[PDB]
Amino acid sequence: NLSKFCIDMTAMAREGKIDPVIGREEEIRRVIRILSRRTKNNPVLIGEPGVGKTTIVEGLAQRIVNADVPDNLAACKLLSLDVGALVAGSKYRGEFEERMKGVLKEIQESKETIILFVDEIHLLMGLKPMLARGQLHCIGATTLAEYRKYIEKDAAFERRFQQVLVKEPSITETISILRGLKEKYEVHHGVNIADAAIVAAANLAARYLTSRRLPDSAVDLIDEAAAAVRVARESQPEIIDSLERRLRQLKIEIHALSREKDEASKARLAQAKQDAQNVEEELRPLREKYERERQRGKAIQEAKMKLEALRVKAEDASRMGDHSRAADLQYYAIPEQEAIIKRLEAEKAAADSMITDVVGPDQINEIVARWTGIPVTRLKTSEKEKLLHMEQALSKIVVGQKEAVQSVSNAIRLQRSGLSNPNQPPSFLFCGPSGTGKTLLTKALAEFLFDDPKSMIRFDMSEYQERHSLSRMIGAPPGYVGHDAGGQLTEALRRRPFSILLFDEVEKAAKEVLTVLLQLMDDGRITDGQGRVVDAKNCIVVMTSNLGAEYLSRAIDPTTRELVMNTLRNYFLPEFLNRISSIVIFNRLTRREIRKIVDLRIAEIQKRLTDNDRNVTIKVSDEAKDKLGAQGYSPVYGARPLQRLLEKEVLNRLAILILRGQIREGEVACVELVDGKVQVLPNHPD
Amino acid sequence: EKAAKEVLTVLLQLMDDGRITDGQGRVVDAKNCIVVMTSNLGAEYLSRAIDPTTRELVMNTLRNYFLPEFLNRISSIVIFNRLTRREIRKIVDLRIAEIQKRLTDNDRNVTIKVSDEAKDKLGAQGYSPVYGARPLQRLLEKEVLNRLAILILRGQIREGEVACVELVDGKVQVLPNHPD
Repeated sequence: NLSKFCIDMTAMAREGKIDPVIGREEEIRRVIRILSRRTKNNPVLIGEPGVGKTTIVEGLAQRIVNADVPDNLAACKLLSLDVGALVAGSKYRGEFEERMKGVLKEIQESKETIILFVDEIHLLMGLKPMLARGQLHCIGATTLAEYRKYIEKDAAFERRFQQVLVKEPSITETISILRGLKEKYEVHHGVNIADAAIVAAANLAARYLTSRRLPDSAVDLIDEAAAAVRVARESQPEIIDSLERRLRQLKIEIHALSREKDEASKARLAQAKQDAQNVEEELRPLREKYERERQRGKAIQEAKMKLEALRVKAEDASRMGDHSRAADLQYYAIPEQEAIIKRLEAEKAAADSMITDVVGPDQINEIVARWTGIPVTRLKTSEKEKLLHMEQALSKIVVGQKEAVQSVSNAIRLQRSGLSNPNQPPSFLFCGPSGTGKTLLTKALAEFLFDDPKSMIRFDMSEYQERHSLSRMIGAPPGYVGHDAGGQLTEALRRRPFSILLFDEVEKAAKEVLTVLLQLMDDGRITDGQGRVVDAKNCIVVMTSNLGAEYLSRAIDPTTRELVMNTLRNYFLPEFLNRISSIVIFNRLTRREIRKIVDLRIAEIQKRLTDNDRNVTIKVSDEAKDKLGAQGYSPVYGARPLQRLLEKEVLNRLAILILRGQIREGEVACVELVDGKVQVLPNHPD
Repeated sequence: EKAAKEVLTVLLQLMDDGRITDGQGRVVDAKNCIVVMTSNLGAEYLSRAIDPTTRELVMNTLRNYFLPEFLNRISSIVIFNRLTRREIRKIVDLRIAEIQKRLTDNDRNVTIKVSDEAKDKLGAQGYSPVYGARPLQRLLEKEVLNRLAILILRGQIREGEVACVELVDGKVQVLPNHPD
């Protein structure tokens, strides 16, 4: 009787050590009617990993034990065999083989009818289920991937089964199930939880965590926050502990000093006894109220515990049909237990402060923070405050094109405002000079809407001038050259549901690229060339250009802009150009913004000086700033090389003198332009 | 059929009044024993009714998996069908009569009358197109014996009574007569 490797799930249900799961109940009816079939009643669930599809199976069992059953399955037994440990732990497949045999035949020793759950049946391949369609049932579940790679291959074994699928949980499902789990985890923890805390928690858990799968991801992070709150609750206050440690030192000092003959010892000993009484009359109030609130939480825990105990005893008697004694329990303990609970909440709120049972969202926010390396200071806007400070925050990054950034902000407001076409995310055409922080501006928007660079991928339209580039970007069927790597943009979107789509220098991308990405953007979506499902209405798309610089005269006027847009609409499909939510105009960067740019750069420098103890101050003199701007000013590319220019100009001799020591820590890197070629004016000779 | 061919030949020989020398040496044949063999997975082929059709395929199967003379000297071949309603009723009725009698063995002697319609639901809950008469005894034991014990030790039902048992909301309960 080697059920040892298997657990009677039905018993566990009757044991009531399980957690009632919700959602996907129509799927429950689906698999139920499937088992009612005689054609092929042994299905497999199409299941993405990490969805706790387990939880589904157990919900099935729970409903099963409780008359929620087609009578044919009256006393069938869902059990649980750890197939993995069973198969892989066998150092020799023969014992594995005889294990398989014995369990198979003993299953046929169905003194009562049972139906075991099994997973990863492909791992049973690597054909011994010779009679699975007879004298046997199969509770299958996995992704469609395994079903294809192993099951779709075979004919008999596969055809013995049926396909059923469960999807990624929507927010609402998580909401409900977490509302459920609230009480359970509380009773296990004796702490408090805020609904909206859970809501925002699971929200951010979806925003991030894509590595792991909802819902159980949110569940576990909630549990971790809870235990953190529990660890703080379990600990006595640090001020008390420190005081008691001081008190132990004082007791030792008293025992040491009392045996001494000197009025110094005697005076300090009286002092020590006195302050012992002090710290005692101090902590013992707080210490005892700590004990008291602990007893309160203990009463809470054991009260909820006996509540669940008597309630499941009454439920057991209900399953026995003891409506008399079941109702006796229901109307002799249940609401009275609830009254106990109300009194407990009353006394605990009346105690209201060092320790709080509640879980401020901030805590789990810190958890996910060190899970992501970003402060929740960033994770609090819901894009709203991200907008209401967008202009200014972005200005603090780059400046000079207040008009352009202004329009960008307006249209992005519209996108967030949910009133512009959410299918087609607003798209934009950078058009002006080059080396203007152009790509820097792109990355700036990227982060400012995500606070992470991974949400932006480089895709220049220069490589994408042709339909071969079309086939490589949009992917291709198995029979074209733009398929083996998938498609660049295809996979790029396959990973992210939230990102910006860079289209650099689109005056290289031919009209056909315009039209195909029009197919895409018009609903922010097309069907990939590889043959999958892909939609990114949450993502962002932006184009760039610089042919308008040629218009620009060294000091934006609509006059020039007019002819620019003319040249665009006659170079690029005006209807496609109508998909651009805003033409991002630019002008000649005058010397003031460039001065401030170089100032920001020397700021990056001084702060990297701060990045170590080795930290002196730059003093870029006005004339130095201006001359270096004039020099590194690249009318071809604004001042894009000016940065290398400046760093190679100063930083070299700077570090030279530094590691030589001609200027030591904290002093001035007085950037004083000598003869137009500034020298790093040293301070310590040889 | 699970076994290998050599023992099949052995049993052929034995069936043909044959015997084989043993460790003690004396050959032994079933001079007055009663022999029988079993196959399977025919019923899955056997659709609802008995047809002629399926039996040809299954007898040819028996042939092409074994030896013709080995199928010879076999008296006959009888196959069954998945149990119907009438017969389910009868077999479970006699089963529960046996229940009543074996608990009457225990000095506690209560009479047992149950709802024949609840009995119908019972059998439908019990009969399987796979395991038929095997699980229903277990199911009836589960439903019955503990109800009996609870009622008798409860006084809710004592001797000289009728163990009335009725279906209520997809559930059939042994309704007592002396609640606490």
